[PDB]
Amino acid sequence: QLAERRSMHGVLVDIYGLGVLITGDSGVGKSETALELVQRGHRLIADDRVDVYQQDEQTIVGAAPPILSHLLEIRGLGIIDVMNLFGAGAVREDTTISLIVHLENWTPDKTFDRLGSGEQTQLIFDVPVPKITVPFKVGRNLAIIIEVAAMNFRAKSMGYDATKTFEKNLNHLIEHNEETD
Amino acid sequence: ERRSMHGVLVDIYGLGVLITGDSGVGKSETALELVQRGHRLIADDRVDVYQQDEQTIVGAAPPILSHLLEIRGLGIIDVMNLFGAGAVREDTTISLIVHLEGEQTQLIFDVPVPKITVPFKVGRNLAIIIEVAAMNFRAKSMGYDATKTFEKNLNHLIEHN
Amino acid sequence: RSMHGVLVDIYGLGVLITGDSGVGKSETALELVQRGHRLIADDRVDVYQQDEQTIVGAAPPILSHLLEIRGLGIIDVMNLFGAGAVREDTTISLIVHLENEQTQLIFDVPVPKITVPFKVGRNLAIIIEVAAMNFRAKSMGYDATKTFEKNLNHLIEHNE
Amino acid sequence: RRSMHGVLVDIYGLGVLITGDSGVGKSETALELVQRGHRLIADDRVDVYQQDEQTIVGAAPPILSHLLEIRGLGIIDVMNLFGAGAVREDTTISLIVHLENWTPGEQTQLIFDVPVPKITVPFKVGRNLAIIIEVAAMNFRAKSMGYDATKTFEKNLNHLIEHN
Amino acid sequence: QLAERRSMHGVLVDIYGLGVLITGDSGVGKSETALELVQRGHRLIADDRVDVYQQDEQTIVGAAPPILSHLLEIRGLGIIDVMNLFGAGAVREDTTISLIVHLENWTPDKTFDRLGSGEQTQLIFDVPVPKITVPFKVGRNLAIIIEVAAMNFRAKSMGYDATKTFEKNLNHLIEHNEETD
Amino acid sequence: ERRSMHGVLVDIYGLGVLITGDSGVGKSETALELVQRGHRLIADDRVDVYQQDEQTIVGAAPPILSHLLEIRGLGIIDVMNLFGAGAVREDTTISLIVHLENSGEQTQLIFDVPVPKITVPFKVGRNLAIIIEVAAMNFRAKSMGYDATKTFEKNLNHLIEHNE
Repeated sequence: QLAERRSMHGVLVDIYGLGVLITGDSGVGKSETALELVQRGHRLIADDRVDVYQQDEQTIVGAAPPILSHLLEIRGLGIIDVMNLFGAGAVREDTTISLIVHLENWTPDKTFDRLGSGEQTQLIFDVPVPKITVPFKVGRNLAIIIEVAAMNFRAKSMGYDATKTFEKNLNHLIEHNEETD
Repeated sequence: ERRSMHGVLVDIYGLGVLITGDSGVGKSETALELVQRGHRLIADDRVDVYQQDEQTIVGAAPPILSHLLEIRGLGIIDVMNLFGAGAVREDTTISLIVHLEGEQTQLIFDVPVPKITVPFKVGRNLAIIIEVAAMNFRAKSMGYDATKTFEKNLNHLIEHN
Repeated sequence: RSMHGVLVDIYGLGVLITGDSGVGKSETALELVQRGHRLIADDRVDVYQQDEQTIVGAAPPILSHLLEIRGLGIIDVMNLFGAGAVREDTTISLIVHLENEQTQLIFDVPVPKITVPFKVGRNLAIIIEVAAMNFRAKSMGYDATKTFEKNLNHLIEHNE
Repeated sequence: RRSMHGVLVDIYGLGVLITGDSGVGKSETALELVQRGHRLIADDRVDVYQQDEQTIVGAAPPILSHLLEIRGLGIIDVMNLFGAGAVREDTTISLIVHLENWTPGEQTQLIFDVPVPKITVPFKVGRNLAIIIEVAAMNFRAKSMGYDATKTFEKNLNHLIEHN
Repeated sequence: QLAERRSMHGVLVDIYGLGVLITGDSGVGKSETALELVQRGHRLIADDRVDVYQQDEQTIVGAAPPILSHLLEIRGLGIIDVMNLFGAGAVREDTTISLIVHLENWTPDKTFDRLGSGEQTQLIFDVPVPKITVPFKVGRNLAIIIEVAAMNFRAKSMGYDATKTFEKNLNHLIEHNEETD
Repeated sequence: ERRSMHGVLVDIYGLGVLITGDSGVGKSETALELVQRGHRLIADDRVDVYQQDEQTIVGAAPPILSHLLEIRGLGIIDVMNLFGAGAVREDTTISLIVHLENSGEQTQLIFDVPVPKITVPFKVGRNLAIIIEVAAMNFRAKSMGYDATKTFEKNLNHLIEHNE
């Protein structure tokens, strides 16, 4: 059942069951982050280069190109076999891709999403995949930002919206605020 | 496109596994053991299963009794609520059936889904068993197992000397 | 009164982290919840005296256990991490003022305080955890500073 | 300002008094909780007293401090084995949890006047009490914050029947 | 280093750096316990059979018999390769053996060590190896008993001895209990 | 006969690793990360070492300094006191040197034991705990016949030949 496979530059991981594709300029360290994510119990699908294909009108599947399966490159140290170092519960052949966390250089040209309200999207072979964009700032904990992006995406999809919750009690809060006397 | 099975549907390391078979106050309590260890509950007690590919079952959460389990002594708990979003999931494909108290199959909608029957006795750390069941199924499908390791060993013994 | 900064329960000890701008207090709090600790409140923490010795901090009746992460938006901690991650209140015991001995009166009460310089690629989560652990150690006997110094002092007194 | 029997721990910040039979093995559950990030206050001999009309407090006796005995290993010093995250001098008790060898509506117990919510749990042979007690504690804080789950399931089941 | 090798029936793990040899009977669950232990960050050296050898007069090294290297048997489902399931951080080719934790069926005929006073010992090639005997009671958490045994054993080695601390306050404490009227 | 070296001696997954070459960062801060992640401290700052046989070096803790760390901001902390017995070790053979600098496969003699060494190109951002962890894990894997060049070869042959 083998359809077309385009190719994408990033890191595909599976965080709490969600396929999350990390993209970015180098000098951020997508893959250092990959590794820290596998220390924390998540699954590596592909490093650096990721095969994707369409499967439904609303579903993409990502995988590593067979040749690179299980392989991870640490600019510096060398190349490792993640399965050998971390075992089978650390790697997966594929996942659907629910979310792109695009890693962006913190320049104060333009701005970022401060409510979680934005709904940016990135088209991959017909499917618009939900995307988000976090500032990079040398020694942010990125693993954790990605972990939270993932958790918060599943929450919203399930009807727990934090953004909405806060728009909803903005007035009550302002009312309690001003009462600073 | 619908159906219903008795069991627990967990996502262990990204792999969907269906635990069938009551007793030991198992299942519920075990679904729990699994969540505090970082895995995901899809559905306790009753699971709605349908069919994707010609070899893919998907299991889903009911839109009602959704991510709840019941523990005798404290009642009904809400997993999402107590554990947060990393503990609950909605979907997975079903890759392995782990049936409580060799290697087998069990078809549901003419999909021969891999199955394994664990001979159970009373003390048992079941969480770790299911965990290891899952890892090994993922290891097997990638070319690895005890018997290849054991032959590597026999070979090193016979020869390097 | 009511105060700015992040209130966490780190291994049971209420610590007020009162760091600067940039270097996000909030990601720090996030990592602390991830590590098993509790958010009481981020910004606008409601503190109010109780004993001439002890000091409480609690969460506003509204929009408690919310947090803003740049890029991610508004996140709900109880939601994302479940119930072992939030707590309605705690007696504050130590304030960690991030940077980039000492004290701080709140309702006049003297509250112990510490300052970490922070530096290019420093994990605050861990330093803050350690400050808290060490506080409870100092507070229970066990000095380490004072012990090192005596052991050093007698080390110097030795010679031949 | 009296004294009591049971294990006092701070589980994710909630003071929980563990009371239980003998063979249910309290101290060892104490130890498991310690290993999972929680604090021992006192194992047996907990010094409890009142604070306010509502609030009970439990503290470590000046001397047993963070010692406990494990059958076969003898006397172990919690702070010494696990370090400073594993012990605490005092906590408000919020919930008593009573383990049970015995096996056949909500509960309560009295300290210094105060009614103290009590939960009882049957130890079925081979169950994990660390996990159960953790969950009880988290669930007690969910309830206490408005999220019932029991009341919501019932209310959701109701409108379901009506949906005919 | 090619010295004499005896064979012992048990489970050699490295807990927190210390080699511990777990002995006992069938039904105590030596190897399921092994597995929990490796879930928890420890390292398996040998399941079921352990090669031991003397190395100096206070030191014993244990290893897996090469043919059984990395292998572990779970009566539940067969035999697994622990390196493949758990990665390199989970296995180790050898360790010195500091401590024997012998698992005993709880039968009411023997009293058990209630202080950490006892200083039992088991001889292995002339080396008297320290040893502790814990009761098994199906459903108990052996993983943690063993971990605490390890930790307590290093604590005592280093001068922290909960038993002496207790003795030296036996009286202060007793004074304080009657001080409850 | 004992010598003595500058660095941090840690036990990571049972492998003795010596981190040399203070990236101003604070190897003592990195030793810190490692103990909160489950590994063991033998000695910070200065480490006493000795030979044990050709091909084997041991690494021990001085009887004074002894499981202490200085963290700039809070001062001197006792690792055994704050973290407990699982966080510290009296000695350990040294199998690997990791040199933090602010193909390779290098060596470094200590008493005429060539001791495997690895240098890390370091820029500021680096999670170093994870790098050291990974180094440790990989040295072990390598010692056992696994590489990544072998993995890459396996993959190459799978792709060339279309399955197995």
